[PDB]
Amino acid sequence: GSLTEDGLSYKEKFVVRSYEVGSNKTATVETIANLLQEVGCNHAQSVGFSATTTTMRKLHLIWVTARMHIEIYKYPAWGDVVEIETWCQSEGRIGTRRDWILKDSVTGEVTGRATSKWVMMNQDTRRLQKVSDDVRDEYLVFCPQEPRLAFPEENNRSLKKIPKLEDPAQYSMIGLKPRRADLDMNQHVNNVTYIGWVLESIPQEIVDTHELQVITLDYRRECQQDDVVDSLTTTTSNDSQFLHLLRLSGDGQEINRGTTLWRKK
Amino acid sequence: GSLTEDGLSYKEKFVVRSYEVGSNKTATVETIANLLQEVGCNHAQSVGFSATTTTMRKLHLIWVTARMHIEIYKYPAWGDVVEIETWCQSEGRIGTRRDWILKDSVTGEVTGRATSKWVMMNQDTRRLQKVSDDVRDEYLVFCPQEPRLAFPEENNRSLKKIPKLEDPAQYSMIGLKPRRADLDMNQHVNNVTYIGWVLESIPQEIVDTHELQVITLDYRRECQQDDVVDSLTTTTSDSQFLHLLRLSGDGQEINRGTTLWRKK
Ligand SMILES: CC(=O)NCCc1ccc(S(N)(=O)=O)cc1
Ligand SMILES: CC(=O)NCCc1ccc(S(N)(=O)=O)cc1
Repeated sequence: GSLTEDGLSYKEKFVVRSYEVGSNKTATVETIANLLQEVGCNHAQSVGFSATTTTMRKLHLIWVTARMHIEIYKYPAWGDVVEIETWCQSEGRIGTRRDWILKDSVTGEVTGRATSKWVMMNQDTRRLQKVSDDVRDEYLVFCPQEPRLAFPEENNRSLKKIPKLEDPAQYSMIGLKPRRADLDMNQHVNNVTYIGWVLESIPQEIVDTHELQVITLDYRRECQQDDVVDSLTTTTSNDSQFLHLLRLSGDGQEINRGTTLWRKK
Repeated sequence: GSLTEDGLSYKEKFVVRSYEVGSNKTATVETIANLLQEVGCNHAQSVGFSATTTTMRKLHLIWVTARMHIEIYKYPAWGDVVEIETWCQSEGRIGTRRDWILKDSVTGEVTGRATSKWVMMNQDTRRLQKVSDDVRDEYLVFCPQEPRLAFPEENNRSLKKIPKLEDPAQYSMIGLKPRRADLDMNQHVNNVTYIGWVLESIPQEIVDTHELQVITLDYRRECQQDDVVDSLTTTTSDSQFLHLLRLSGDGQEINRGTTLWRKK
């Protein structure tokens, strides 16, 4: 992988592995989400990090995911090479955004795109806060100054408000729990695990006859290593749409909400 | 990746990814096991299975894993490049073996080794059988003819008999179930999932103070997509453990194994 000429974005190529693909012999959406995290991490390393700015480490502040939106037009097949470009942007005092574009390395065509919103949190108290003047200054040195959006359209799916699923859910998968492979190097549940858990409550018949086109996830609370989760889904709709809710198995505390759009094969 | 000069083994390099490492910022044993499957698959593709031989497809025969043994001396760190070499061998009518050697790409030093035993099964009836002359002849064309072993030592850990854990287990993790990410492209539970489930019943304190050096797994029955599993572990001792995976309801054995851990 490498930073581009202007030093304001990063590109990396990945060969899709045998264990990374589903029944259609193309990369799962969780494989795509893991590749997005990996190219994001390689970009942060290339621009000097170990993207928590200098003032953030002094103030015990970290970035946490508020929303993730992914749209895939074609999933890369096993053995294919996919090129992913990523960049960051400051969104004033609200937070930051990381965007990605996925292309078929052979044709150069866009096969997918993604965007994520991140908010600042105190690592100790877990209290959210606005981005201060000093943090914005440090973050702006490796971002494009003019807006550069993976989803530019002035009425796009990535900015839609998601409602809370009301009981009873049409479908459910109960008693989901993370194992060590679902944790990251800091022993937190990896964000991609929540995508997998959301998808567990979609009927196998939809998965067999449809391809996932869009997924939007709204992160509300972090699942602990010893937590147990229920995944709920209700159909809202040649396209099928669903509303999703992840909540703790016991008290029902919301952890995530989202929506998915599927197109008939 | 590429076949070697003689066309009898295959090598591939992998850069360890951020999501592939554990709390020590080195690759987990499940990441290593997935890389072993991937280099094995690239080798099979390079030798013409673009490794079920021509006569196996006509007879509805497939290879299934009987045992997996992995020994790691050093886990590669996040961002490091690891080179893995793999090859296969016919073991008469018993079955076949796939072996692997892992090296640090910068130093050329051996950092790990693995070996796996495979037996022939009818895909429809699920009945096991001996390999047969025609299948051995077809398999021998891409294998070394003289023995080449990742574990040559005459009484090494990869060939030890594993006993059945007796109740009560010292530790347990119950109600484990596979999700779609644990399945392979044919909707079967990926073999690496069983390594993860075995490790779930090891106390977090051992994981925090020790590094896993050796794991041996004996595969007895396949876990279905809708099955639920219990993972049991008892200390037999470095720390050593005996493991058992069984179905949560009736207690049908699915796997048994052992692990050896070295103090950090
Ligand atoms: C007060 C408050 O909301 N704090 C943020 C806690 C917090 C919520 C969600 C996540 S995530 N992206 O892992 O789902 C992390 C931390
Ligand atoms: C009669 C008999 O044992 N048939 C083999 C069944 C069989 C057992 C185990 C596995 S594995 N490698 O997925 O754990 C697959 C198939």
